[PDB]
Amino acid sequence: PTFNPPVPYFGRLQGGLTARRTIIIKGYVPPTGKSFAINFKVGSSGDIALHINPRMGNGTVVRNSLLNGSWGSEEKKITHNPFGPGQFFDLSIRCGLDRFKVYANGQHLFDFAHRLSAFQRVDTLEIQGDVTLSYVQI
Ligand SMILES: CC(=O)N[C@H]1[C@H](O[C@H]2[C@@H](O)[C@@H](CO)O[C@@H](O[C@H]3[C@H](O)[C@@H](O)[C@H](O)O[C@@H]3CO)[C@@H]2O)O[C@H](CO)[C@@H](O[C@@H]2O[C@H](CO)[C@H](O)[C@H](O)[C@H]2O)[C@@H]1O
Repeated sequence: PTFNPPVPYFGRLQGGLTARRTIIIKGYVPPTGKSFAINFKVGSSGDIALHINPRMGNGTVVRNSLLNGSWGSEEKKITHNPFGPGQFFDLSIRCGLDRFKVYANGQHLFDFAHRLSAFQRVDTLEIQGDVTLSYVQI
């Protein structure tokens, strides 16, 4: 469902991940949270075009890919951390031709260059771990 979906979340993106398709995720990080993940998955393989992994221990926003069975190299640079324990966040994820563009609370968070060139393979949005979702629009 769109409002208050429980975690873990499993959303079927109908007709694949489309260029210009925007995902909105509004949620809350618990005081006790250590980690949660948002994966843009291809179901057949289990490959992940984009794994976004906020980790509260170090306050990192980890981005990586799981392609051909292997983890790529991690991208971590941010200008802000919207995922502090006990915080609400509003994430807007846009799938561009060349990159994902992610904004948190209307402020740019990161861009992630496509590693899976064929982004249309992605038909699975997965959100899992220590996060409470108020709203997910796919
Ligand atoms: C053990 C574990 O946590 N496994 C998770 C897995 O996480 C890995 C992922 O976050 C990558 C991204 O780069 O980092 C891995 O940690 C690395 C450190 O970041 C790095 O500094 C160090 O040098 O090396 C570490 C090891 O590689 C981290 O382990 O993430 C995947 C994707 O979400 C998880 O798979 C999913 O698991 C859920 C249940 O939790 C479901 O079973 C799903 O089917 C599956 O996609 C995995 O559990």
